[PDB]
Amino acid sequence: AELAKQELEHMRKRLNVDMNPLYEIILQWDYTRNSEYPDDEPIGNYSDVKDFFNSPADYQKVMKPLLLLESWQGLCSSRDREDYKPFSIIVGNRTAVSDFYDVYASVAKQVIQDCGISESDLIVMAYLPDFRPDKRLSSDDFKKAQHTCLAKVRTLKNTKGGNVDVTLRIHRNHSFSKFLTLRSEIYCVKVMQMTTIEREYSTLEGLEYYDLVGQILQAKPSPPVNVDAAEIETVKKSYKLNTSQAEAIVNSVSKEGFSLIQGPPGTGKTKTILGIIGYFLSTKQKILICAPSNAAVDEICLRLKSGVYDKQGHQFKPQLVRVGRSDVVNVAIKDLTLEELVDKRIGDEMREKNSVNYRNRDLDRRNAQAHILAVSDIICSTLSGSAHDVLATMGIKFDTVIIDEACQCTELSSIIPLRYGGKRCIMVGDPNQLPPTVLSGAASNFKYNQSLFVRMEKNSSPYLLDVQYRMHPSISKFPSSEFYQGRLKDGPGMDILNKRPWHQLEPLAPYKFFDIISGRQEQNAKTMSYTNMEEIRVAIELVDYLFRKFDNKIDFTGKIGIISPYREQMQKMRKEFARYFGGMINKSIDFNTIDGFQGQEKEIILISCVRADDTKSSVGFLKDFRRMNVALTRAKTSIWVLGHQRSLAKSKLWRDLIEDAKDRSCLAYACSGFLDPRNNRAQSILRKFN
RNA sequence: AGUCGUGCGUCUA
Repeated sequence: AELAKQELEHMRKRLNVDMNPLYEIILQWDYTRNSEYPDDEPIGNYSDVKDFFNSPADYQKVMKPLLLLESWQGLCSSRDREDYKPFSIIVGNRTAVSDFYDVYASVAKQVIQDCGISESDLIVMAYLPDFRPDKRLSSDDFKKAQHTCLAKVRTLKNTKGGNVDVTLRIHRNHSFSKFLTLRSEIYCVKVMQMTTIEREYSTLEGLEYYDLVGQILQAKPSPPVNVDAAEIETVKKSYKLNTSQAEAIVNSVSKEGFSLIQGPPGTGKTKTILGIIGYFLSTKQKILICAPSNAAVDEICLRLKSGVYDKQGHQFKPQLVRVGRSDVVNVAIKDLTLEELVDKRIGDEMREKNSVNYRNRDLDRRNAQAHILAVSDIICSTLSGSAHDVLATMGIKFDTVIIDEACQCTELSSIIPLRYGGKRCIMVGDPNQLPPTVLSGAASNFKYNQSLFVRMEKNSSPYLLDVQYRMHPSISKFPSSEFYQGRLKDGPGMDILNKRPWHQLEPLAPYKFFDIISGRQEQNAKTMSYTNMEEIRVAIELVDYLFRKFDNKIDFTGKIGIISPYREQMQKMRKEFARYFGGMINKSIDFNTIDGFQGQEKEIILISCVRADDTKSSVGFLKDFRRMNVALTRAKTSIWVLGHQRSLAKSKLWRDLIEDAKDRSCLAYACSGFLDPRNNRAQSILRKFN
């Protein structure tokens, strides 16, 4: 019918968005340029993310500059932080494609294999006649190179002699093409991969044809639909969920469109997702789960492998498909990956026969993967991975799209999976958690860091999960009072936690705040990261005391986690712990940054604050409330907060936290050798500070 | 203001 034809055309347009404008915009940039913005255009062009968008054209106009700025910042970060291995190529004939030049170059297979150049990688090319052959070429030369040109890899054709033909796409108007003479050596170095940027741009362009385009532009969730309480109670009993969680799931499923579920950490977010999936399956309807990071996808796959109960209580295990590489995905998820499933399902005359056999094998693999995708019910992947070419070729509509950590991903990433005719979308995320990853502070200033879920929450209040179990009630007290503004209720196990010990002792309590009377932090110019020795010494002393108290009674294998805002501080702590304790720190203690440590929960969490000097009133990342909430919510039983008293007291949120700790008598002055009575200096300092 | 998630492909003479 006409409607079917229109839907097919819209799907084809969404899945076949041309990338030429993106290439034209990107290639005009100068690699050697060192500025906060790709060009020198007036700042007025950039605009903050509007809450309401009049039409798709305005939304695209607002978003495109932000995407370009983010891409430029990522390019600069790759140029500076990372130094890819340079290589050299020989220029060939040039083809004048529409507003582009495609250059064919011959390169060695070993060189590209070592560098790691794929068909969707961006490179920067330069001509260095004075470059000595023996000189160690590096990204510094490219940055300081007089002439540079951005190029995009198009095709990689292998040919006898180990010769790879590479088609590089460059901007036609770029002057560097005058140096692209036949049989000319050009030094090229990789910059970054454009696959994610290309997918985001395609989604931005195709948002017009999206079914939920109106809802996204308005950002208004569909009105709640009343449901019978008896059905909610029956679902809760069948799935063994909580009353609030069951009500939220029922309300989200009943209404068609975007659904907002605010799950604070420890509120069974994975359990809530499992319940939603089971309820939807009980009521083929493919469901696409997308998560910002591969770790979340792996966790969801592991949880699903155990099976999901239905309303009747009969556990079942729908075929789950993981769209991801084996190396990036967890080892346990290797079996669930598409490649392994296809392999399991499958189980010059000679030259021609070998070629025919290879083609037949490729066709069989394509057929097997297509069949698996068609029969699969649950497809778990990442936001960027949801737009994989295989899925686009399949063109199978996904009625239900679940988004995890909606507050940890950008709007474009969240909308990417919706391209496959997504009529029902369920986004779950906690705004108090870490904001979506952003490389540019300027982009954040334009509200680019703000995600779609944030606007949806502003328009309408999501269904906050009040009940939490893993988090200790004392730990969740202050976040509930301030971060969540209440609406949090402790679970039945308020004080019946299995890890009872190391709590009765006065020195060790569920929540503590051991400030440092004196502490000096040194900043490294190369990394611009502060490092303090007092925090490291205090943490080492506390860990040693804890181990001595329970060296043999209880094993701390994967139960102690030290987190600091700064990467350099965490690395220094890991090095010191390895030097002092030895190899036992590999498993007993886990060292990682607060942002990196997100998603991991441990019995004991040591939150070490590096900001100690009071000379500068600036607070830094500690000022943000979301980071503090993430740091505090990752603990279960014991929290050890380390940081200078005055520096933290400068901030309003930290001042309130210190006041609450004083009210709860959780403040205890600490310094070097706090638990070392032999060192009389520490005791004297503590007495004087009193 | 000092840190970070995301992507790629495995047989070719």
